[PDB]
Amino acid sequence: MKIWSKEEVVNKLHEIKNKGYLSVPTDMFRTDDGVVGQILERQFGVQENNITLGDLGEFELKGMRNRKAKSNLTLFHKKPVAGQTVIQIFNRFGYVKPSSRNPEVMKKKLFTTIKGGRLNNLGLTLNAKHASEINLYYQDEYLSTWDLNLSKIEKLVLVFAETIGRANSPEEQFHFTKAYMLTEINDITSLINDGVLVMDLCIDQDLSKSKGPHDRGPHLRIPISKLDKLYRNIERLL
DNA sequence: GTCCGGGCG
DNA sequence: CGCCCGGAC
Repeated sequence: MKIWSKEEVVNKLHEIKNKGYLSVPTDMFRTDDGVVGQILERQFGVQENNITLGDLGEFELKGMRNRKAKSNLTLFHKKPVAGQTVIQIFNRFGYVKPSSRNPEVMKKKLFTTIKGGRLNNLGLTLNAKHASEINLYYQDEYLSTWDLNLSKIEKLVLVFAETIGRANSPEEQFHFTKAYMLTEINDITSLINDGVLVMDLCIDQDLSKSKGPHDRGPHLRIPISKLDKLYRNIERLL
């Protein structure tokens, strides 16, 4: 592994921006929301991976399309350490509904965002005692517990991309024009309980096939506009 | 299974 | 917010 210095990342970010609109290699394309991150990684010599640690060693690289109304930032994924498994949660709380990409394909899905401080429409809520104990409830019924390690996200290099082309098309292109370094992470307990940091469940299954469901891992997520509640130091790198 | 990379109206 | 995907090993 290469552990990057800040100077080397800043130099690399400038190089990337200066290239302008980058394409999706034919070998990489797979109708994938995450291609923005795949491209940003490849520009940094980071190959596709499922390693837990920050992919630049001292930093973790995150790429996002510069949408006017942005999706939340996915920080990392983590299964519960205790209680109901995610598939058990899917079995119970999942629902049968056509694929949103191909309406001729029926899925069972659980795509839900769970927050502390309130119940969502499925009745699900979080209560954090500490970062090491975040509890999932259905109403007053305990379900599962997460113990989250945030070492991968201690230092983020967040990079925003302007786009041309239709979203998730082969012809989509990305110009990385802005980047921030976020460091000095706060404790997440309050952030869970105040509804700032959220957990997404993202599980689905093609019910015409005899595959099991695809659990993409419970996502810890944060809106970009609340990153200042998670990190006390934000630096404009690009 | 358990992580990685990210979306929409 | 309710709701949503593509991968790796």
